[PDB]
Amino acid sequence: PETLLFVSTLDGSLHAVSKRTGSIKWTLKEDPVLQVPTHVEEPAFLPDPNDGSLYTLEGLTKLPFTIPELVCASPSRSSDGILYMGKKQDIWYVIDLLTSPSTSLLYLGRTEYTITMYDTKTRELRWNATYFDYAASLPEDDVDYKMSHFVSNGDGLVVTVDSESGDVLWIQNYASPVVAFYVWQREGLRKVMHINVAVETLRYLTFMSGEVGRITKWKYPFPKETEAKSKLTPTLYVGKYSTSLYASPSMVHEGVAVVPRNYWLLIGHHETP
Amino acid sequence: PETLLFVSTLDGSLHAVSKRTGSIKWTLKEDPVLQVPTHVEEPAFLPDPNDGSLYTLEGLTKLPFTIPELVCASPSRSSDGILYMGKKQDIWYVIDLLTSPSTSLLYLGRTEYTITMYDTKTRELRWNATYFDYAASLPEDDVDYKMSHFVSNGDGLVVTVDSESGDVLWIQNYASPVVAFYVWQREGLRKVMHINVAVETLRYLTFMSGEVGRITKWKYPFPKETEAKSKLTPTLYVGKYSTSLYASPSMVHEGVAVVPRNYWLLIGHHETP
Repeated sequence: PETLLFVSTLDGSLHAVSKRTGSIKWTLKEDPVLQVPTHVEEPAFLPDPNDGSLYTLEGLTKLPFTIPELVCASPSRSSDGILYMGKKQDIWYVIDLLTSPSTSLLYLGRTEYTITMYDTKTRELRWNATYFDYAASLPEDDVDYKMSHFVSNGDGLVVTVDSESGDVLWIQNYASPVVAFYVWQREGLRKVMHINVAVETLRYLTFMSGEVGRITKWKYPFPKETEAKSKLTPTLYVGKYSTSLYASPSMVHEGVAVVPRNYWLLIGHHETP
Repeated sequence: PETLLFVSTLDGSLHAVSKRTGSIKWTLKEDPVLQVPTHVEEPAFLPDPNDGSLYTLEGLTKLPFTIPELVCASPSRSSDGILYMGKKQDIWYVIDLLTSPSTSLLYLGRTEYTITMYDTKTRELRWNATYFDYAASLPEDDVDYKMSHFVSNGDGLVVTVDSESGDVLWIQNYASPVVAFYVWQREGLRKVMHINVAVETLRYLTFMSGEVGRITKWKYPFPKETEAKSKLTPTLYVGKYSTSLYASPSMVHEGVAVVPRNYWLLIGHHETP
């Protein structure tokens, strides 16, 4: 279990992946990360599955509070008539690493954050969302770890990469876009920081990495965390998932549009607020 | 509504009391403040309705975290196998001050904190409790306010008292022991700090206050917040409510025992940890 690596996706598919191989050992399919039906009626707030932040489209920008932070603080009342009301259930899961059942198993706990906004001025609720998240510790810059992660936004492509050199460990494709990584630490989950990159850009990198790997025939090269950050332009990616609009940070390469109900128009990359 | 005063009790009876009179204008009966059935099985943690703190009886002492703080932080896992799992629903209530119904009404919001502990070593849950609380702002030392409050622990007796002089404004009796006071501020609730005193002691004060009021025939005198604090000894009161044990701070006068399943023995006042 210390060898395995947990991977969380937008459709609620937690995959237990062997870090070295990059393939899936077993998977847990449960409730999906972001479910926002109020955006169907009026889209105003834009959640972020990576941690739980919220953005507002009045133009696109980031808010000071996450959905979890807004749920715990709630109930409250705004200057505007709208009042906030949250709910935060805690579910746990236990399944044998092989699968009074078998002992020394793995106990995983997650959350159901659920925020709701009702405008006092109006006669109807003005927003609503349901955000899940796995309970795990904070990321630290551990020297024991020798990997890093690049994940496409809007597509389930993962590129695992040696921490120091950047040489590709494994590129893999999961059904739904990945949102978070967790490795087993202190008999529990510890979140692993990753780097969101544009799917177009990420695919573009993966091909050239194979091209340089073929021509040189020495090592398939992939950039380090800092190199991409300096080289690639930042962008705020907007996406959709089953009639639910979300936002996230992202990196684009040259030749990609980035902005400074028509769902699709707002979808894509925007300039970092 | 700015004239009225909200009063919360252990049986979930929020009373809207006129501050000057001290009598009840209307009441809202809902779910009670503290419901702890796990203490029935094993009593370990002792909640406090005044704000939500927890005490442990291994001897009697206070914990660093409240039930709300423990609910929001949860889920988690302790060094001992036991894992924590919380739930925090947010309910609101609107009733006309007279009672698309009548406008300019009062919207009151409360919470259902619900914490649970299950020992991994054991095969059964080790604790469980459900604590309510009304959503309201913090108390400030406002000069506009000219009152203070003494409440008995384990009995529903309230002694309202002029802030400066200490002269009794009104002594009143409510069915269930009061837990919190809220006054309408900024079109919302603002918590009002009160002073918990032993019922025996409080009754003792109320009689002598009437005695000095009769003999002198000038003013029924009651002590100020500081005088009682200096004069009266502190004690940690333990009580019960429908097979649920709780604890709270309290003040005792001379001639009252204070300690340095037999439910009843632990009930009463103990030395401040």
